[PDB]
Amino acid sequence: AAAIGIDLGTTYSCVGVFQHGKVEIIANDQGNRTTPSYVAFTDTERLIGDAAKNQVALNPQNTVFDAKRLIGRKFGDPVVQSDMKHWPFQVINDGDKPKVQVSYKGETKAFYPEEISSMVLTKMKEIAEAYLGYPVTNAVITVPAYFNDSQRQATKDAGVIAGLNVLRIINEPTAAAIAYGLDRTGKGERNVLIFDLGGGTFDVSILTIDDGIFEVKATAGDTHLGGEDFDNRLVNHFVEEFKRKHKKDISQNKRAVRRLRTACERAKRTLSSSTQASLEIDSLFEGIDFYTSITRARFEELCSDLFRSTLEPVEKALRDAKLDKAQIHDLVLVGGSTRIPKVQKLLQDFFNGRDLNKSINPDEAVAYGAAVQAAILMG
Ligand SMILES: Nc1ncnc2c1ncn2[C@@H]1O[C@H](COP(=O)(O)OP(=O)(O)O)[C@@H](O)[C@H]1O
Ligand SMILES: [Mg+2]
Ligand code: NA
Ligand code: NA
Ligand code: NA
Repeated sequence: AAAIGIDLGTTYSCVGVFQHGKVEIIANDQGNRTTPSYVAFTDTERLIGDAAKNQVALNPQNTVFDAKRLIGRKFGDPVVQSDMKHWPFQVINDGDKPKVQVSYKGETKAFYPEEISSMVLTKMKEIAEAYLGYPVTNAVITVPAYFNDSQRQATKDAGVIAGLNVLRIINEPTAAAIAYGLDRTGKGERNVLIFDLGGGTFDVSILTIDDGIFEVKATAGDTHLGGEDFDNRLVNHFVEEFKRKHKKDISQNKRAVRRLRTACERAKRTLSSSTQASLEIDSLFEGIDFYTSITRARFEELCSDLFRSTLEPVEKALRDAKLDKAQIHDLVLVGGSTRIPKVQKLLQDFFNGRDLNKSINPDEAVAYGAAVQAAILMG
């Protein structure tokens, strides 16, 4: 009866299980290997993952996400107060602690972030239970290296609320290191850089691994830099193309903007594999179709600054670790936004044409490690 590895992500989560000497990442019911960290509440049902993200445009007050920015923090924490302005769902104080308040089945109900995160974790558990054919009771769960003790504690609580014994809370970069087998080089000291660009957050972590033992030498990043911000540049481009091509400002209508956001996301992903993408939105604003397109290089210009800003934290982590570019043994790409060729290319130029570790899908890499370490901990 195997234990599972879970990446409980800001924007996407992923579950894996080690079976027969190899890691298996479990696709969700729509066949996706990651699941958005979205919970939605309606008059009749509670929805998690893809089904929850797919109705966001029609249910903004009761469709919850970004729980991981609240988890284990105080309500009066300035990070939470600032984040609250950007969400359409309500956050309330409940003696010092934030809760998310929504309508659900014709009533007002309020939930701690770890309750929200436990619903996400429950989805990940169920998907693994149908894949294996038995109940799952054990898991490793990942968290970012910067998480304080309370953020860890609340995430581990999220696990126990989902009916899991959490075997260990481990750092995301460590799990990605373990993915790539970097704890199983023996008597020998190796320097690893984890470059983690996801949906909401960019984290750079430098690790030193000695006899398979892990030391964190530096972390740096930007908790508000990720895939969504690139989506948002695409939105603003297409908003303005709409104001030229049909003479109307859609920026005020939340539904339009949020459906456009979704189409931009899909178009972004297509641009990692093709040099151009089409955007086809039936009845975007006041009956009017929006059909258009954009090149990769045009996308790259729109994001120029954001992509180039991923380098300042790499440099910073290297100074804080007191190493140079050259003394990194392994460069590991993690996070779904590292699929973007310009991001990969900038990093390569900066590390003097070094070949990059991407054999493991970067959006799965954390869960990959998590699953290996889960199985190790079961014995
Ligand atoms: N092929 C792709 N090209 C560009 N971005 C991608 C691709 N696939 C996924 N992404 C982006 O990666 C982000 C998801 O990152 P992921 O690492 O899976 O979750 P998290 O960052 O929350 O841990 C989203 O912004 C998503 O749009
Ligand atoms: Mg991640
Ligand atoms: Na993730
Ligand atoms: Na990230
Ligand atoms: Na992220």
